[PDB]
Amino acid sequence: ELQLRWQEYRELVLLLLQWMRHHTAAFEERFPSSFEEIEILWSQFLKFKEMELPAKEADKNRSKGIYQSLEGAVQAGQLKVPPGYHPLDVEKEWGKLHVAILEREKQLRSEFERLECLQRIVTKLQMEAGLCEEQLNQADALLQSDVRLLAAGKVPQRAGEVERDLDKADSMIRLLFNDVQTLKDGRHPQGEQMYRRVYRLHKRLVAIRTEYNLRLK
Repeated sequence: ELQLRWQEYRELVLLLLQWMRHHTAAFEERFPSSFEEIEILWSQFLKFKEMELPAKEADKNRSKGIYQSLEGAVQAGQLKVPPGYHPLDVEKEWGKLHVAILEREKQLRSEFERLECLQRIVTKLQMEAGLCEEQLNQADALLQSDVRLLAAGKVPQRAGEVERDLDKADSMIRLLFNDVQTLKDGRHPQGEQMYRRVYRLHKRLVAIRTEYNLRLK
């Protein structure tokens, strides 16, 4: 009877408190590097929030109801509640879990918009790199027409333009290195890859500038 409600309540509150503690910690811990990852995190999150959380809400409120039946005995002294076993301590710990659910929903959305932001930059960077590469091709080809003029004892006619092209490619390469640092910071998983393709653009630039300095300067 009394001993039975009491056992139901303690059993019920013991597990409840463990499941709350477990899940509040679980959250306090997990940053996706991909959309693939975030999809899984969000699915596990919605599963918990929609499938699991409502069962435990039912258990919580059930335990409350069981407690008011026992309340005559608690106040009378016959039953004593272990610290943190009162409906009011279940509630505190439930409030916390609830806050941790809201934070995590916030973080997941913010991570998703971060990934979307890092992808705009990847497109930008890749777009700018093909342009930069074209700009290197234009400078390198102006150079050879000048170098082939010289081999037939004729003067360079585009020296001013080649120098311009390299100044432009140099500006582009510095934009690219910055895009890369913005990815690195954003913890894009390939920040270091993208750095090397830009680094390769820089070496092309240093090789073409060098040759222009010896040959036309």
